[PDB]
Amino acid sequence: SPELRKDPVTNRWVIFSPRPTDFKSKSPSSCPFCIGREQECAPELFRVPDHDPNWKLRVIENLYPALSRNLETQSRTIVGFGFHDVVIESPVHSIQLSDIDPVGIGDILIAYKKRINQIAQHDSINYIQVFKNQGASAGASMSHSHSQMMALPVVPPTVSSRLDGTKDYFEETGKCCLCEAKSKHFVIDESSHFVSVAPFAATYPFEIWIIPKDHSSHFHHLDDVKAVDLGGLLKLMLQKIAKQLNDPPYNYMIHTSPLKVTESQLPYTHWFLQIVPQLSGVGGFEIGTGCYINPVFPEDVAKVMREVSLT
Amino acid sequence: QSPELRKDPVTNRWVIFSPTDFKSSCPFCIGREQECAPELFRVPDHDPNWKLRVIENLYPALSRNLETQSRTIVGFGFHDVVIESPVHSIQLSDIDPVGIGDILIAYKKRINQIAQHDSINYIQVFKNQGASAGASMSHSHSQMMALPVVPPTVSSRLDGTKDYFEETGKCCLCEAKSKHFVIDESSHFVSVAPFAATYPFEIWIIPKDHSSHFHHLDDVKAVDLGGLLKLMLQKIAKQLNDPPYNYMIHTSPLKVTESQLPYTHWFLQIVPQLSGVGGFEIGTGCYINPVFPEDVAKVMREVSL
Ligand SMILES: *P(=O)(O)OC[C@H]1O[C@@H](n2cnc3c(N)ncnc32)[C@H](O)[C@@H]1O
Ligand SMILES: *P(=O)(O)OC[C@H]1O[C@@H](n2cnc3c(N)ncnc32)[C@H](O)[C@@H]1O
Ligand SMILES: [Zn+2]
Ligand SMILES: [Zn+2]
Ligand SMILES: [Zn+2]
Ligand SMILES: [Zn+2]
Repeated sequence: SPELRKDPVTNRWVIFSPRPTDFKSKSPSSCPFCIGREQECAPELFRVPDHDPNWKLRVIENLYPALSRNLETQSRTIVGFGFHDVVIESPVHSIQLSDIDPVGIGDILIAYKKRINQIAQHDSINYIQVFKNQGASAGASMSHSHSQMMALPVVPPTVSSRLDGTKDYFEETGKCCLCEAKSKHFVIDESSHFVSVAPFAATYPFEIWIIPKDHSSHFHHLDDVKAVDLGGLLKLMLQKIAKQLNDPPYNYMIHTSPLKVTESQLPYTHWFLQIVPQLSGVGGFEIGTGCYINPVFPEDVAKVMREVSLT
Repeated sequence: QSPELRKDPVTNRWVIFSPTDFKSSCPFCIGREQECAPELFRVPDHDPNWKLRVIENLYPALSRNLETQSRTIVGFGFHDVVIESPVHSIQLSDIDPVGIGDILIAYKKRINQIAQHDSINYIQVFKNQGASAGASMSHSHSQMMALPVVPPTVSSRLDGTKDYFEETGKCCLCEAKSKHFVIDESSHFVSVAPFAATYPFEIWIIPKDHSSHFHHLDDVKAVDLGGLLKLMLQKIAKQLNDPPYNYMIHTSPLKVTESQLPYTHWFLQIVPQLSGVGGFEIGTGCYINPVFPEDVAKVMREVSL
């Protein structure tokens, strides 16, 4: 039977309206991002290893940026100042992120952190969205493995909503709701520093959140040990998704603190990584209301995903 | 042109603008009624020769059987289907303004039935046309979903329009002619490309009178709206090569307070389906719109039918 559920992190109701194990995907050899072709890319910010011609990753400016870094002094309407960068995740054209080894994924995570720390030097930036698209229908335009970073001059709606809901919950219980993840959501897998779950009031079917076990407000406070540990758990979730759902397109999104987060917000602000496989679309109900309809309960997603074997 | 962020009290969120070239028998058929979930009413009333029918959805997202039961709440609600034509190949926009009016008056009838239930707080009337816009059936139809809660866009709209009214003493949709980019105008309605439109070629149809509730619509305004809706849908079809689309009626919460009425003003939103989203939108709840509403209005004002 259908149910509405709410969670402080989304701060909204979702409708659950249902077999879970019957859910499946319904979806060049070179390119400018390939090693050797660097002059065909927008300006480089840095690579790993540093200035090594034999690079493992590169962070570059987006050639078609959504926001303009040249509008900084200019700052109903505000100017479209921001940063839009691309993280090229492999020198090799055909390797997908989930095929990269945990240490290599750790290096990407650490590169997000290095770049965030660079952007955080600009007072005009209020939030940085790190995200990945895999698959045309999940918004990828390039087949080569990569992810993107968009730095914004405003705190966007999800972040505002999250701050509001987590604050209300903290005032109500004295607790950070993500510190309570193992009792509040449905655990899937656990690594040394992170736990993956099917979110109690998940927006999307087979949505998974990977959540630091320690209270951590900022993604970019990640260290190298946590990075490789997170890399391994991210890899695992992506490979279980790819097996269970027949390699669907997907997106992942890092949800982190605003750059000007206040001391008072710290106790209930806890970063996490959201993975959303693309399984279904929306129509007029969701557009009209901002309420989603999820056909699979998280109880059931967790059961399924815990039983996934990769051998 | 140069990117820009824009906000509107109605959405109460920033959108990033970052830029004429933009482009895209069954069980509901007259003679197949026993094959549907229970009929609620039809038009003409009890006429075997129906022009529209309002039925229960066969696969409802919320359960009408959970009313007595009501971080979790029971999935009580009403999920209904409005069948807009007895004829299988007719699209909504092909219907004459009066017939579209009838459909709008039927939405009104059904809202007033639903509003008799204290457990309902908001009713979303919406249409999907085309598989990729969420349609599962090609016969012309729209839907209504009655909810036990006020959903996020409605809460956001109430907040944003409240803020604006507190700062200006004005209802922002009452000023639509000076705030938004006018496309067409009827006797009681105006259609605009919204200043801070979420989606490329989004169009709002706004009542010119300050009207808080859709369902206070009368017969004259229904036919007037019908003709303007038809005009926008036909212009969209022609300019954008008949894309799939959605429309959504934005209206007041059923338990709206007196103090909310001065800045609460219903409207109808039309979204041609032209593009999709990626991790930026999912992560932030901020959209990126490739066409300024200035350019949309200019293109749309020139469409010849
Ligand atoms: P994914 O498909 O999520 O995003 C790809 C982004 O890469 C940008 N882009 C395309 N081509 C180039 C070059 N040559 N250099 C730098 N950036 C590039 C697109 O604008 C996408 O946003
Ligand atoms: P559109 O494609 O937006 O939505 C169609 C809705 O109609 C419901 N439905 C399908 N078939 C039937 C019957 N035989 N009776 C009543 N309702 C029906 C689908 O569940 C869609 O919600
Ligand atoms: Zn390549
Ligand atoms: Zn915490
Ligand atoms: Zn039919
Ligand atoms: Zn008004």
